[PDB]
Amino acid sequence: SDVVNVVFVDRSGQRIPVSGRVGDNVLHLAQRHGVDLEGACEASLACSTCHVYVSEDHLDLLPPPEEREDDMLDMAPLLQENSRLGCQIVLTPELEGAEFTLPKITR
Ligand code: FES
Repeated sequence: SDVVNVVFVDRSGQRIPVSGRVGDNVLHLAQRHGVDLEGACEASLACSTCHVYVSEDHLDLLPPPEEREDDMLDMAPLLQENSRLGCQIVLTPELEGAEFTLPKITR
């Protein structure tokens, strides 16, 4: 299959299951499904508005962050060990069941 199921957890705590596809950008997918994850810099590693928390079980299956991602995340409110920039995440079968939680506050 090319299907990759994920769940967005919105800022109110509502879980929003989404049937994505391999190769989908997590930011763009969220926006297609009415999830208020905004990407101020249009996926150019120059903001942190796309900040999400990734389920711990899937965090180590993602590409290691670029130094610019670390720089942007360091500026983000409510940073966690499992924080990533959503625009840097592309769906693969390894992210089946991954949960992307929107932080309460954005920069
Ligand atoms: S949209 Fe700006 S870094 Fe992700």
